[PDB]
Order: sequence, then C-alpha cells, then structure tokens
Amino acid sequence: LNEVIRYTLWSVFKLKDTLPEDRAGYADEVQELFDQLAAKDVTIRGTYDLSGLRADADLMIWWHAETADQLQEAYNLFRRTKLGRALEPVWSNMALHRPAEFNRSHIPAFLADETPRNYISVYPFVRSYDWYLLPDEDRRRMLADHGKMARGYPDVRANTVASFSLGDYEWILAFEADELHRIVDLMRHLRGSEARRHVREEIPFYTGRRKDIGELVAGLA
Amino acid sequence: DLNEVIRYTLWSVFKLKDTLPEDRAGYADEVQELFDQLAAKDVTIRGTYDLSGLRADADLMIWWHAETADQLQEAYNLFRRTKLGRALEPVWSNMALHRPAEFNRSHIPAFLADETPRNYISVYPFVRSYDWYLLPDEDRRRMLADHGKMARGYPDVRANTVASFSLGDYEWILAFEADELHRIVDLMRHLRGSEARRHVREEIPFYTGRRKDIGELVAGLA
Amino acid sequence: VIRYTLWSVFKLKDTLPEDRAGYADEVQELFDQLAAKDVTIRGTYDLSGLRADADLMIWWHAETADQLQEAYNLFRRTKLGRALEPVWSNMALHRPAEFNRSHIPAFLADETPRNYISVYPFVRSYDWYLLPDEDRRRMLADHGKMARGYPDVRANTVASFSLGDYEWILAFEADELHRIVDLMRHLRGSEARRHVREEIPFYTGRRKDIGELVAGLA
Amino acid sequence: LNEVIRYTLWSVFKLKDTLPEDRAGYADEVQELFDQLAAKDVTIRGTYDLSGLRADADLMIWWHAETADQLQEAYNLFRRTKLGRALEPVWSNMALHRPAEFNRSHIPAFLADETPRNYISVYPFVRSYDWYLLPDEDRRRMLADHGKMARGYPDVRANTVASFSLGDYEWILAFEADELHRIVDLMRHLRGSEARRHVREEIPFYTGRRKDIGELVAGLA
Amino acid sequence: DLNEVIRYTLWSVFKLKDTLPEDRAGYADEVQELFDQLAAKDVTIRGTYDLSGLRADADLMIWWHAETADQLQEAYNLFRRTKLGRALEPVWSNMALHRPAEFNRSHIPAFLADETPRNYISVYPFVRSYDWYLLPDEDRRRMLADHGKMARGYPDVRANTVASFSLGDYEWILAFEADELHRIVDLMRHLRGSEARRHVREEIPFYTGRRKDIGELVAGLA
Repeated sequence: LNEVIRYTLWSVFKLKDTLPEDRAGYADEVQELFDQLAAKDVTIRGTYDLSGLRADADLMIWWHAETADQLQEAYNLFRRTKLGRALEPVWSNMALHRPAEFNRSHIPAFLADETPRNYISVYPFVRSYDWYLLPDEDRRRMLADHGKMARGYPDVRANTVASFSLGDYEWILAFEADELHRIVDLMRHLRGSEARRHVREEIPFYTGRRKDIGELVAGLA
Repeated sequence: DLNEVIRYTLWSVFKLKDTLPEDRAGYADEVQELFDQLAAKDVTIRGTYDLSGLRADADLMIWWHAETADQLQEAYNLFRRTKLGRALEPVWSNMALHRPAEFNRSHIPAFLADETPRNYISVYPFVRSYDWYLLPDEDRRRMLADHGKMARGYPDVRANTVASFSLGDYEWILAFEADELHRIVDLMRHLRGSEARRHVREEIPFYTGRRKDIGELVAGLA
Repeated sequence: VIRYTLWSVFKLKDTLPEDRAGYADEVQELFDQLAAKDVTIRGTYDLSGLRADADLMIWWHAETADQLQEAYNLFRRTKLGRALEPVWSNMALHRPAEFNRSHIPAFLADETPRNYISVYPFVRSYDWYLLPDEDRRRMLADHGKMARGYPDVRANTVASFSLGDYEWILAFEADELHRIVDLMRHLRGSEARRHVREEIPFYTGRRKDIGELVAGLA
Repeated sequence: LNEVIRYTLWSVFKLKDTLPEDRAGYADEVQELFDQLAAKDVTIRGTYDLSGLRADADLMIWWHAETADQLQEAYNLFRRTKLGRALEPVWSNMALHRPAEFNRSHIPAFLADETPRNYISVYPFVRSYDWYLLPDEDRRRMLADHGKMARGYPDVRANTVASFSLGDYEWILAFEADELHRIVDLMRHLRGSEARRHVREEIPFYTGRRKDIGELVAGLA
Repeated sequence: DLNEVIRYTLWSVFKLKDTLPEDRAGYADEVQELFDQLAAKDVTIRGTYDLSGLRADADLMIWWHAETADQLQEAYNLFRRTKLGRALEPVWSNMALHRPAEFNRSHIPAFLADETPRNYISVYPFVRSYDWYLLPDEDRRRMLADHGKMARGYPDVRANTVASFSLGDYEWILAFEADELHRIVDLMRHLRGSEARRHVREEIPFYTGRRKDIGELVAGLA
C-alpha cells in the first residue's frame, strides 16, 4: 500500500462577490461533474465551507486520482461550471504519497479507508534547512516522539503527504476531525515536540466545515 | 468552570469598496435586524468598531461569538448579503476559541466573563517563538506571570487573549478593550519591558478603532 | 498633553480630469471647517514620482483619534478624495520621552512646516526596551548628538504602539531635500542601528498648497 | 559549447477568467507564431500545462535564442495573439548559460539539445550570502557531492542556468522527466546534500505537463 | 567638485495595463515631444528601456535626472498624461542623489560624469547590513577597496551607485550600463566573491532591459 500512486490536490477558491439570489442548478451542475469524475478514478474526498474563518477563502475541494494529469483536467472542468465561474482561484497545491522515511506503516487517512470527518485543517509545511541533513537517529527520534505526543488524539485523522517540486512546499498536511476544538488542542499540544525547532513555514491555514455541495452553495453569500 | 465552555470568537474586518451611497437609508437598519436575529440564537455581537483612518485598508470590524464555528460562518455570509455587506470587501477574518490557560486557570477572556465592552479596541494576531512552548515549564511560567504582573497598573484595559492554533495562520488572537484609547497605547509600551518579548515571531496586523452602534458607524463612514 | 497625529497617504486611481475646477477649493473648504473644530491640517505633500504607489499625503492632528477619523472620511467624500486610493494611514500619539523630557515633536512646539518631508514607521528590536536603562539612555543621547550638525532638519518622532503595526511614526521636515538624505546617512553610524527591525515604507515629498498640488498631479 | 551565447527565458501566464467556448483560431494562431520564431533562431523548447498545480499559473513557455532581444520580441508578439490577450503575465525570468565554476562538462541539458520530456518543474534559486566566499575546495566538494547524490535519477534532466542581474535571482532551474514522481523523489533525496545549508530562496515553483499548443488550449478552462 | 553638484536621478518603471493599441498613432511622437521640452529645462532623459519579457510586471523604464526633485515630479506627472502614459500603470519609481563617497572621493556615478549610455541597463536598489556603517573605518574601507579591485576586469560596465537614504525604502539605487548584457551577468557573479557580500540585507527588484529610442520601444511593445 506504500506502493499506490495517488496525487492529492487541495484547491481553494473565494467568491468573486456574492453568489446570485437565484442559484438554481449551481449545486446540481457541480455534483453532476463530480459524479462523471467519480466514473474515472477521480475521487472527491470532500468540499469544504471556509467562509468567515478566512477573509480570502470560501470554498475548498479535496480531490485525488492516480495521475496529476487527471486532477488538472478536473480543476479546469470545475472552473467551467457556473459555480467555478463565480469563484476566483486562491491556493491550489498538489502532493503525492510516498513511503514514510522510517515508519512505513504511517499512511494518510485518504489512503487508509478512513471516513471523512466534519472539519478540516489544511496547510503546507517546510522544514528547516538541515532537517533532512540530521543524523538519521535524531530525525527518527523526533519523528517518533512527535507521533507519541499525538496518540491521545485518534479522533483527529492525519494526512501528511510529500509535495517537493510540485509547488513551493515540502509537505501538505490535512487534519480531519468531527470536533473542531480537538484539532486546536492537537496543534497546541504538539508545540511541545522537539520537531518544532526545525520549521520554516506552515502558512496559509485553510480550515472549514465539510459540507454537501448543495448546502455549501446555499450557505455562501 | 468557565474553562469548560466552548465559545468560538470571530473578528471580521472589512474595507469600503469605495464609498457608501449618499442615501444609505436601509443600511444600518437592515444590519441591526440581522444582529437582532443572530441574538435569538446564541450568536452574540459584542460590538461593531470604526477603524477608518487608523488603517488605510480597514474601515469596519464586527466582533461576534457563539457556541459553534458554523453559526459564525452562517452569520458571516448573512452579513455579506446586506446592503452594507455588498459595499464592503473582506480583509481579515480570524476565529479563536478559549482554551484553559496553561498555568493560571483564572485567566479568562473578558468576553467569556460577560464583561462590558469598552469604547476602544485593539485586535491583533500573535505567534510565539518556535522554542516558547519547549522552554521548561518553570521559565514559561514566570514570564507569563511577570508579564501579567507588569499589567497591574492598567486594570482599565481588558484582555481577551484566545487560542487560535489551526483556525488560521496564528497561535493567538488578542483583543484589548479600554474606555480611553491612549491607555492601550501606554500598556503596550510598558509591556515592551517584559522578558516574554524575546519569544515573539509575529504580531501584525493591528486593527484599532472606536466602538459604535451600527447606525452611527454607517453614518460616519465615507 | 494628548494630541493625536495622523499621516494619510493616497495614490491616484488613474489621473484627475482635465477639467478639475472644483477639486482644490472643495478640499480647502473642508480644511477650513476642520481648523475651526481644532483639527489642524499641518500640510499636504506631493509624493508623486518619488514612489510609484503614492501621490499625496495629508498630515493632520487633533485632541482625539475620533476627530481625525471623521476628518478622514469627510476628505474621502470630496471630488479629489473620490479620485484617490487609500495607501497607508497611520496614527500616533505623543507620549513624554523616556529620558530627556525637553525632547518633543516639532509640530507640538509649533515650528513652521518646511518644504520637504520624509515620513516612515519604526519598529525597534525585540530586546530594545528590555535593555538596561543606562544603555538605552546612552544610545538615545548619542544618536541625538550625532544629529547636532543638522539643525535644519526638524524631527517629529511620535509613539504609535497599538494604534497600527508599528512602535513609532517618524516625520522629518527640512527646506532642502538633500539635507534629510545626509542626516539619515550620517545616523547609520549610531549604535542604535543595532536595534532596528523595520523602518519602511518611506513617503517623501514636497509640501504644497492644495491648489498647486491638484494642478501638478497627473 | 561553454562558448555558445544562449539566452533562455521561461514565461508563466494565468487566465483572466477563462477561454471562450469558441476557441477556433486560438491554438492555431499561436502555433503559426512559434513556426515563424523557429524560422529565426528562437527555439520554443516547450509549452506546459501548469493549471491546478498552482492557483495563479496556467501556462508556461520555455523559449531560447542567441540574443536576449529576440526573446523580448517573441514575448510581446505572443501577448498579441488571441490566446495571449486572454492571459495575465505572472512570472517571466531569463537566464544565460555561463561555464560552470569547476566542472565545465556540466552544461544545461537544453543547449546539449536533448528531448523535452513530459513533465517539468521550474524554479529560481538564490544561494547563501557566503556560498561564493567559501574556500574553493568546500564549494567544489559540495557541488560534486550533490552531483553524485543525483546519480540514481538520470531520467531527470537538469538545466541550471546563471541569472545574475537578469532578475531577482542567481539561477533559474528547470527539471524535466517523463515520470512526474521521479522529480519529487529527486528533490526529497537531494535534501540530504550539504549544499542545503547555503540556500536563501527557491520559489515560486512552476510544475506541469509538456503539451502541444492545440491540446493545451483545449484543456484549459 | 562633481562632489559639490546637486543632481537628482530618478528611475521610473511601468507595466502595460493589457496591451497597446494597433493604431499607435503619435504615441511615440507625443512622448518624444515632451522629452524635448524637458530637455529644454535641463531635465535630462538619459534613456528609455525595454523591460518587457525579462519581467512579467515591467515593460518600460525611464531614467531621468535634474537639479531638483521637484522638476522630476513634474516630468513624471506630465509623462503620465501622455497617451502612452495613460496605457501604463506605475510599478516602481525611486529617486537618488549623488553624495561624496565615504572614502574614495574619485568614485562618481557615470551619468554625473556625462558618459555615454550603453545598450543594456540593470537597475536595482540596495540596503546594507545594520552594522555595515558601524564597522571600524578600516574594515569597511578595506572591503570597499577590495570590491573595487575585483571589478577592474569590467571597465566596459559603467557604475552609477547613488545615495537614496530618506528618498524611499533604500540606502542606494544602483544602475549598471554595458554594451553586452552578458558582461553585467558576469560582473555580478564575479563580485559575489567580495567580502562585502556578508553585509547585505536587500537588493531586489532587478529591472534589466535594452535601451531603445521611444519610437521603436512603443512599436515593439505588446
């Protein structure tokens, strides 16, 4: 299973303005595309309401597929929908699942049968310049201690997917949880790991409520 | 006790797209109607704030809080449909939620304690050093205690430091309330003398302004 | 005691009209009504060409932040204001100096405005205010005496903690522009340059009557 | 071959909204211009689909000529096509092959005229302030040691081209391979090189699929 | 003695809002007329440069200098009123002023010594390290001398490094002219070997282009 090929693309959009007072068929059209996409092996793990938690983000789409190419096609197809034409691209990064350095049983929840949860917290990651230059023992230790420190939070599901030379980052992280504050306390608790001493960048956070494209479109302004 | 409530707090900053119209008759009223309706659910609107002139790309800040984030999201998009909302671009909207303090569980944000909101506010995000939370518990304790001790001469300035890890780009959203603006000024200058200042990576943007009823605010905006 | 001071920077949306008959008078009218209310318009400055995203600055002060907020919105309603984009607007408030209390901003001591200005924000190092008082006393005394040879450059350094993103806002006015330049360069030799995190953006420009300023702008 | 004066320019664009549904002339009119520029010595090594992998890029052009002025003319002409009047410029940096400091048979894989592969990732590069002040031995060793580390990845072609004072950066980098995941593993593997301690900037990344102009015009939204 | 002259130099960079019309009418000529009128008032226009393609956000540069800042501001606003001006938006406009070099009073920017503009320019701002001006004089004097020596193989590249403290965000504006673009590239990479490289905080954006008469500039542009 450390041998699948799967590309994950999280892509974030913001309303150009408000959606129209009459938005009949906006939701349905997008759902239509989401199904014929699901025909091909392009799965839409979730769409997400990001309104109000960020001023420049309103909608997120999590899709994954077997080639980067299929995602690119999906992205452009969405932008042709009547909804995508009322949105502006904001941030859209792709990552690719690779075997973990040490613990080869570490697997992202979207490749481990796990259910999508109510809330998501997505964000890129970039380590210090000498993270990967460290004596393997030091990095395996900090990476293991850091996983211990989170064993109290199995109600928060992790996706931690390599992204080197797919964009500006080293990793794209996604956290799934039914209770939003459990994500908060996880981050807060993990500020205690020694790994925190080897971080260059973890911005921007996009955090939202997983929703059906029907009520998502109705919720948006 | 209050350290066991779940209260999400949201600060939403807007700027005029350009100017309100000359006749702005329905604008404040329609917004007050929405605020009244949000108050029927437990969506409380602690205040609206005039930020114009104190920052070139901010004119209006709504402070609201509620039991789920979803109600804030709902309230937010509902605001953006009002006539006032359609004259405004979003600029900065960040959510936080009270978590128990680490050492002193009697530290409670003012909005949680149902304190009275004051005439002026300064809201700003906050990010600690990378090694702040890794420092041995004794050293973080006496820097957190010493800094609150330095604030004793300013009881008129009411803190609202709230956790925000993974709600957005920051660790903490801070909101200070006082009836005289220069006292916020004087508190920060004085707190520059606390040793915790050596454990700061980020603390901008600042959104400072005057608390106003929605009718007066909509009248005085360009 | 208690004077708030505001520097408001705008840039053209495009150009002004060819026929700009009303524009300067309308603004001068409002400046006159504000001076009645004790909202002082200390100057308007032409910033064009010296920065691509800035064309005019207004320096106004008053007894409360609120009067300035009100003045700022009134100005954005004029014809000239409606032809502008807000770029950078930051307030400060004088507080008595930490060490030498004769040291006060020029515009409180009522000195005349000079021909040119350069306005910029300031943020000191994280540990500047944690230093022993005698160290900060020495560095402030020394940086100030290095400036003895530039008595033609008037300072206005004004605390701005919690009003916006900065700790101080700085305004230098001199009759010859190059004198500001040489002052800056010479002070790069003060030890206090070791305790700086941020000192941009600079807005530098020519003091002009509002009439002359409207006509010269693109 | 370290004597050839060759300027190479990568030009990134993004859609202003979307192309029209009726895009008949679009892909053809561009392909004409490419034919003319190749009649001069303006080689167009590839067009690339960048969409979805970045929210603010959709199309990259990799061109190169004997003179920088030729590329400037090519650029303004392309911006005159119907496809070009449909794009905002996003990022366009030029570089120029100079001999290597130590190993003069390291030469960009594009003036050793090779084959453009399916996938490219392009990004700028700026070294630490003191990298060039290091004793020649130390910089020699690190560049050599980092070259060894990429032996396992010979299906990935390196172009790394000096850029000093043609723009903000010190080099432009382009990596091309037929299997996208191989660029990913190469970057990750190379984070173990000592030269990682002498890096100040390496972004934005532009990664995408080489495509023929007609196929690319049809794919974009 | 050129050290006692006062000469303000301004580089003004613009990008196209979209693309120029097909019918470029007297676009080139209206601008050339204004340059001539400015030339009459001792507003020298050393060069106009094609930036396009080498930077996605710049197509045109104007290098003009004069005896007062004010004259350059007027030139600038007048240029913006031309038909070409109305088809551009400003990107980056910085002014500088020659002041006597710290140690070697013979170092003089090329334009002030009335040398000939070459085919290619690269312009960029510069900001030194915080302690740069605080190093003991002989450390800084040695480092600048050595950096001079390292440039001796490049006399075909002319330097115009000029003080800009307080005129904008920087310490110096630098402008290098050469007849062959690759000589600039090579000088830069060669000077990375100077010790002064350890005392650098900022040196972007770079605007690098080809010197062109207004007419063919306006014609080659998109």
